[PDB]
Amino acid sequence: PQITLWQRPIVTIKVGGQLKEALLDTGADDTVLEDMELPGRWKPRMIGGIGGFVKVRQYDQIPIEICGHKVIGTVLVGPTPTNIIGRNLMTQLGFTLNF
Amino acid sequence: PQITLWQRPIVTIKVGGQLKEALLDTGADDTVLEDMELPGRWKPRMIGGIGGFVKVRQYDQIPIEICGHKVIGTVLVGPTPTNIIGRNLMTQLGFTLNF
Ligand SMILES: CC(C)CN(C[C@@H](O)[C@H](Cc1ccccc1)NC(=O)O[C@H]1CO[C@H]2OCC[C@H]21)S(=O)(=O)c1ccc(N)cc1
Repeated sequence: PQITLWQRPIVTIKVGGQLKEALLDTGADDTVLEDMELPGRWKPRMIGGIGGFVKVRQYDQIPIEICGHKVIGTVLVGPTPTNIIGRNLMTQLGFTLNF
Repeated sequence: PQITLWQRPIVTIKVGGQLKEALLDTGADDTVLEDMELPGRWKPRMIGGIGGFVKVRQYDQIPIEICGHKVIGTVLVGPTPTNIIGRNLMTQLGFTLNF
């Protein structure tokens, strides 16, 4: 499908048995979700956003359902203005930018 | 053209007489560039993201060349860690996300 950008490109995700909304974010290398419970162990990760650097929780190999597709990969959990699906998972979906 | 997301989608822009590299950012509502001077009036603004908020100056109706194409719109200028082309300008090039 094709998604224009007059409004935020928000999609429904299913992660950790929870239905949420998230921003398709080509400016994000990594996927960052607001605080939630995920299984398994996490490791520390520091990410640099527009406001500076933040400690987040890195969970690896996490199943997420996005746009009718299952992806599996690294999900960072931490204080973010909004859930963001970064390039690590958008590539799993085969997203490209087109003009 | 079609731009991959395996790497950050960076493109060359021309703005304020100056050539720069910028991140195509579907996750960014507005275009924000690293501190520079732009002609005309501006209004102070705060934008929030991963690390918190940054204070920027908002210039309206600023001409920018992106991917060889001339567009106009709002440009926020401030202490962002990188130049970001937001949705407000990407729409004007008919940019879409496709999968
Ligand atoms: C958090 C989003 C809702 C908004 N951010 C846009 C987003 O694309 C930023 C854009 C961005 C890009 C680089 C540096 C700072 C901000 N990326 C980002 O925070 O990514 C972090 C998560 O993965 C990592 O990969 C890149 C940085 C890390 S934002 O930069 O804060 C932002 C907010 C408002 C406007 N107008 C413009 C930009």
